[PDB]
Amino acid sequence: TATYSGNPFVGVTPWANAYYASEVSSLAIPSLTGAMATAAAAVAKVPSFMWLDTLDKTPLMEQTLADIRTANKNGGNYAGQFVVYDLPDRACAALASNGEYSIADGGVAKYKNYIDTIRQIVVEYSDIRTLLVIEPDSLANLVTNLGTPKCANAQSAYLECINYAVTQLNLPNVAMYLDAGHAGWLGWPANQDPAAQLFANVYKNASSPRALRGLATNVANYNGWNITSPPSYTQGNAVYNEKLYIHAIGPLLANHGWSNAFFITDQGRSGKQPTGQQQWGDWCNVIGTGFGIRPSANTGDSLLDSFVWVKPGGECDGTSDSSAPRFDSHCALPDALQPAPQAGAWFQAYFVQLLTNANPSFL
Ligand SMILES: *[C@@H]1O[C@H](CO)[C@@H](O)[C@H](O)[C@H]1NC(C)=O
Ligand SMILES: *[C@@H]1O[C@H](CO)[C@@H](O)[C@H](O)[C@H]1NC(C)=O
Ligand SMILES: *[C@H]1O[C@H](CO)[C@@H](O)[C@H](O)[C@@H]1O
Ligand SMILES: *[C@H]1O[C@H](CO)[C@@H](O)[C@H](O)[C@@H]1O
Ligand SMILES: *[C@H]1O[C@H](CO)[C@@H](O)[C@H](O)[C@@H]1O
Ligand SMILES: *[C@H]1O[C@H](CO)[C@@H](O)[C@H](O)[C@@H]1O
Ligand SMILES: *[C@H]1O[C@H](CO)[C@@H](O)[C@H](O)[C@@H]1O
Ligand SMILES: *[C@H]1O[C@H](CO)[C@@H](O)[C@H](O)[C@@H]1O
Ligand SMILES: *[C@H]1O[C@H](CO)[C@@H](O)[C@H](O)[C@@H]1O
Ligand SMILES: [Co+2]
Repeated sequence: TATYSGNPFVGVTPWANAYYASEVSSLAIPSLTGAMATAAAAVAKVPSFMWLDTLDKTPLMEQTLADIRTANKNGGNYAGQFVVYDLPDRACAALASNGEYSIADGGVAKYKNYIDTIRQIVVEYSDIRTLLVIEPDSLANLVTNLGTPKCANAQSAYLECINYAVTQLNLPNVAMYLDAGHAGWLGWPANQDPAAQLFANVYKNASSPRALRGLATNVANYNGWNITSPPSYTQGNAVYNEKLYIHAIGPLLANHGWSNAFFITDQGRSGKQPTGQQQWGDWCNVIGTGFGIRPSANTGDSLLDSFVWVKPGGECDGTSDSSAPRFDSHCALPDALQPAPQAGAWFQAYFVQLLTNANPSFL
């Protein structure tokens, strides 16, 4: 029912989910006062993506869609936003078990079962335009980290699972964006063609799904969308911002069989530039960051359908507790804010950092 032509971000308004709002209102605001407290309330109204990082999270997707249907009945013209993120052997670059499913233990079949639940929900809510980011930090690893055994070994499963997801969720009311890393990852000249080739193959191998509108970039990262001066940590890379990245890989996708591919770029933590990153590859709770460009389709650039907030600012990227099961050394680096909770959990000091260094400002 909620069909569309062209940019799926035009004609609708991204829904600011209750999940994130609860975090800010119940875990953050009670700790703030005056200006900060009032500004914080505003942050909760900015639409961000809901991550379906576990099967147990799927019922939350239906609830969100239920809320949206109710709102749309009242003049609402809202669209849901979700991230498909539960591949077996997820985040293959990290040694420890990151997700609930593993290839060795029927992971691929379990992934398909996971996708089946999501399809049924989307079919039931075909009246709601659904914008999805497909598996962040998966395909990019296949381009650069095959040197890591866990990734090399996961290649086959990743491609089969992603194909299932893209074909099963190829519905009239859906717009999918395949995660494509970011400028400091696949933006480097040397990685551009191999990346473009892989993405185009995924598209074609899925029979050029109508719903697969393009690629998502900078998900959970901090690059600027259009900064004018190269940060020191970008040394050597001419593609030092997301705009440069999408303009470099876009034509290449076409050369490899994928025309009319558009993009969406995360700017949820890109507001302060340069960042406090001492190394471009440092991705955990980076210090010196702020909320960035607000979600909007008025990008002024043909290739970008919209600025978006995929990674919800305030939700931790990983714990700094060295004895924690999924501890990652990247979260204990000097350019990473500490002490930090487990991935996904609320990290108050980080939320305050983002709010404080926000541009546009909330204060
Ligand atoms: C194409 O789809 C099949 C699913 O049958 C998958 O196993 C394969 O890895 C995919 N190939 C590419 C290049 O995506
Ligand atoms: C970057 O994009 C933002 C949002 O569209 C805009 O406000 C800003 O002027 C742009 N910066 C440059 C240098 O074009
Ligand atoms: C999908 O189809 C509907 C009509 O069923 C249109 O109104 C919409 O613009 C899109 O083409
Ligand atoms: C989605 O909702 C917003 C808020 O009402 C509108 O401004 C927009 O035009 C669209 O209907
Ligand atoms: C609203 O929802 C958030 C996210 O689960 C919780 O952290 C909060 O306690 C409240 O239940
Ligand atoms: C959480 O709830 C508070 C209190 O209503 C709001 O101010 C905030 O915007 C968010 O919805
Ligand atoms: C955050 O969560 C609390 C419960 O812990 C609610 O009372 C509040 O309204 C918000 O949802
Ligand atoms: C909000 O932040 C304060 C500290 O600023 C905490 O004491 C509180 O428990 C909540 O995390
Ligand atoms: C921010 O401003 C609001 C009113 O706009 C106050 O209610 C709040 O206490 C804080 O000062
Ligand atoms: Co139901």
